[PDB]
Amino acid sequence: HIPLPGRQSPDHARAEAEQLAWPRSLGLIRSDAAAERHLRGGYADLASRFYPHATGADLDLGVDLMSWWFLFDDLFDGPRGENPEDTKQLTDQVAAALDGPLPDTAPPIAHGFADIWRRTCEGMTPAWCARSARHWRNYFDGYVDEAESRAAQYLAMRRHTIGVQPTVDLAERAGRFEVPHRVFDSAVMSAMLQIAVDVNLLLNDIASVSHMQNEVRARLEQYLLLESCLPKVGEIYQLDTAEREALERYRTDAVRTVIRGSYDWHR
Ligand SMILES: C/C(=C\CC/C(C)=C/COP(=O)(O)OP(=O)(O)O)CCC=C(CF)CF
Repeated sequence: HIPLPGRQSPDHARAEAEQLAWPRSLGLIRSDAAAERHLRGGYADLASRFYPHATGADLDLGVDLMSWWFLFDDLFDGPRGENPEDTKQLTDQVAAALDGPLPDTAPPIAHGFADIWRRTCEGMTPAWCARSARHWRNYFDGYVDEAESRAAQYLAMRRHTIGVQPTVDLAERAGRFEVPHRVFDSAVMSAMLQIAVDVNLLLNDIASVSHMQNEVRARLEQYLLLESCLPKVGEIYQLDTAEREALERYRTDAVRTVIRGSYDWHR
């Protein structure tokens, strides 16, 4: 039960046909078998549903983030994912791209992230990049915390490793807009983003138990309640005409798409 319209970028065919060129050029995919395994994931299709408002190079950046993220998560399914020290050793080299240029000795997965992070920040305000860099560190730090494992207790850990916030951040960059920063920090928007995080991880774990389906139903109903409060929220923070349009873009092209896009991709 998701009362949100399914949407997909009109440039999804070209983005899916060219998805392999970027990971091959950064050494993330080096064999024809690895390429076919990547195409079987449908990651470009997922990006076209997360970012239906993006075409061309903007959508290609969304495809690359999906390609990089699943290539990154697969590097921890072996013995390294069980040892938290080796997990932090790799995430530190990736997260170092948020602090400055990476040394040439960095693994290819690190140079890949740096290329994505460089394109994510172009054209965005300095305060937006600092906030988005902060969101990545929260994911990497939560990735190390989850590695230190070798109902409410699992939510506090999975809410950072589900990666919804860095996905939503790219929708702003892909749409070339920024939600008003004081509205992002609002209690209403935080509750909406918390719903988008909780629903995404509940749907991903589906891969006595009907209690989870009703939890998704309840949070989606609460999400609609919070959406109706946004007009009054815009007045509380004294939004102008352009800021209200950016807030509307953020609601439809970033938060709504990250909830509906994951459902249509899993199904
Ligand atoms: C919100 C996003 C995707 C929808 C939810 C998903 C697939 C989250 C991924 O959770 P995982 O712990 O990596 O398990 P999985 O590899 O899917 O078996 C984009 C982030 C992509 C990731 C890929 F790993 C985040 F981990």
